[PDB]
Amino acid sequence: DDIKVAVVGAMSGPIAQWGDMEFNGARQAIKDINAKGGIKGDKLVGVEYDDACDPKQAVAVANKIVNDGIKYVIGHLCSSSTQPASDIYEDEGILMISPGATNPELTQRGYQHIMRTAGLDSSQGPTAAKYILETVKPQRVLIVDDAAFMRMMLKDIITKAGYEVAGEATNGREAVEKYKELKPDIVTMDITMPEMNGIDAIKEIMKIDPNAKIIVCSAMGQQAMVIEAIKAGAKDFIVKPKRYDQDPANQGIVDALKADKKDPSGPYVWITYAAVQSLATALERTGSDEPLALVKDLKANGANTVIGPLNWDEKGDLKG
Repeated sequence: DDIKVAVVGAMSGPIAQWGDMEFNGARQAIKDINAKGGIKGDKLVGVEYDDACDPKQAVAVANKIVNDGIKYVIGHLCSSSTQPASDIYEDEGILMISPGATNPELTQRGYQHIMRTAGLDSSQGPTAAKYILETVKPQRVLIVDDAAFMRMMLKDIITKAGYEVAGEATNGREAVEKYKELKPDIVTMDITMPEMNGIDAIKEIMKIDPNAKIIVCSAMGQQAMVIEAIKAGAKDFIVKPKRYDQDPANQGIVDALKADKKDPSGPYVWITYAAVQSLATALERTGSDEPLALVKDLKANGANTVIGPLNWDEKGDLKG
């Protein structure tokens, strides 16, 4: 009667600090769901795997999950690990909901067992630090952000991982002055506040260097400005999500994570929690064990989660 659910992420390697978030949220969601009666009396059982956000290790984990007979997978955490694993899950008829894969090719191959609770509106994750360690090689970074605490947080993460902080800028004017003086290999630029004038700063940098690598960070609702940044020459964009830990409806989970001395501010805590809730919603609403029926139910009816009401299109991507 037990319902085994695989949870796959990075328990080791460079992406480990965000994998800790994923497993913390997944564990708490399974605990909370079982304390509410599980799935009509049936107990959810989490089976945790470590792919180290490595493509080869992720394929071994996917084969291990297939040999275990597990039908539902929450994962993986990184795009380059979730993509080859999703081929195996789709071939074996295994449901897979990823809380971290944001590559576009994941949901553009007609796969009917693949979903995700991340990457809304082509966003490349909630944090720029993880995107940097996962996508780009160690090089000289120019951090452009008005908030000084956001710069020190990003600086500490990439410096420990072998990256170099060439300089820091607080507004769009200084960002151009710093790009002239330092000529960095990559630029991260938060364009949330209007005083930054990020779009104008991108164009001014593009005039100096047409091959500039600029990664922009934005907030919810700034979709139109994000397209202008990419049109101006930006390579990719990060959308900072709403602080779900500050939602008063989520206070009980915040309290539960704090009692375990776990940081509840991480976005992957709630994105992974939402993925578990979505699977539990489909299992309870349909009363079916078939992954295809569960995915079809979620695409038709959605689910209420700790990150808000979720809905998916026919390809498995979030909509709204």
